[PDB]
Amino acid sequence: NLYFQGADSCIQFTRHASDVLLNLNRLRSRDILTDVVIVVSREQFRAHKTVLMACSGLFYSIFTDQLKCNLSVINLDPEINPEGFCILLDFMYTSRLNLREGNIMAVMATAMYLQMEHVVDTCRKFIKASE
Amino acid sequence: NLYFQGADSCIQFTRHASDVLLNLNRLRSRDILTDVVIVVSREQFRAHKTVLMACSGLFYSIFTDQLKCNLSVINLDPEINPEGFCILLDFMYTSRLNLREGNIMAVMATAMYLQMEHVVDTCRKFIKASE
Ligand SMILES: Cn1c(=O)n(C)c2cc(Nc3cc(N4CCOCC4)ncn3)ccc21
Ligand SMILES: Cn1c(=O)n(C)c2cc(Nc3cc(N4CCOCC4)ncn3)ccc21
Repeated sequence: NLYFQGADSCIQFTRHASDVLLNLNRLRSRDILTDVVIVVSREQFRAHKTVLMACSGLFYSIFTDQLKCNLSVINLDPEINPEGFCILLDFMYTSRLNLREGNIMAVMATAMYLQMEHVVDTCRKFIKASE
Repeated sequence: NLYFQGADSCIQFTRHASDVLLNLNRLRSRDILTDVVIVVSREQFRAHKTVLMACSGLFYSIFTDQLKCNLSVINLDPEINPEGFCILLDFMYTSRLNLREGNIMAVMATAMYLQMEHVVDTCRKFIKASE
C-alpha cells in the first residue's frame, strides 16, 4: 500500500511529501503562482517564496521581515555564482543535488550564503573525500 | 547518511521533501505568507494556494483559472462538512490522515469534491474492510 500505520496510530501516506514537491516543481516549470524573481548578476529565477523559505535560512529571514515580505524582486549578492544558485534552486524543488567537481565550490559558497546547513555539510564531506 | 546516490547518479536527500512539507506547515501555523481563506459554512481556513493546488484537482482547476487565480477568498459548497475539510487540509500539510469511524464518510465525500483520488481510494478500502 501507499500508506502505513504511523507511530501515532494515524494513517500516513508514504509518497505524499515527494508528490507535493513534484507538483510544486510542475507549477514552477509552467510559471504558475510564482511570486518572486531572484536576481543573480545578469540572471533571473522565478520561484515561490514559501518554497524558498522552507529550504533556506536566508530566504526565511527575508520573507518574514515586515518590509521585505512584499517585495516581488530579490537581488542576491553580485558575488553569487548563477550556476550555483540554479543547482540549489533545482535541489529545493526536487531533493536532487547536481554536485560535480567543477561546481562544488560555487554550490557550497552559495549554500553558505543561503544558510542551507545540510547542503553545506554534504559539500564539505564530498570535498574532504578528494583531499 | 541523509543522502544517497539516486538512479540518475545524482545525489538525493532522503528527508528533503518531508522537511519542506514540515516547514510549509510551520508557516501555516504562524499564518506566514498564507494567501487564501477557504470558507466552509461558518468556518474559515487560511492556507497557501500552491499547497492546495499540489494536493487537490479542484484547487488546481480553481487557481489555474485566469479569473479565480487572484481571489483571496474561496467559498466551498455549503454541503461540505467543516471537520472533513479540516482533516484533509491537515493531511495536505503533514501526509497524516486522521480517519475515524465517525468521520470517514464526511472525509470521503469531501475528498471526492476536492478531487483527491488517492485519499478517496483509501477511504473506499477502509469502508470495504468493515462491510
Ligand atoms: C538554517 N536553515 C536551513 O538549513 N534550512 C533548510 C532552513 C529552513 C528554514 N525554514 C523554515 C524554518 C521554520 N522554523 C524555524 C524558525 O522558527 C519557526 C519554524 N519555519 C519555516 N521555515 C529556516 C532556516 C533554515
Ligand atoms: C486529481 N488530482 C489528485 O488526486 N491530486 C492529488 C491532484 C493534484 C493536482 N495538482 C497538480 C497537478 C499538476 N499537473 C497535472 C496537470 O498538468 C500539469 C501538471 N501540476 C501541479 N499540481 C491536480 C490534480 C490532482
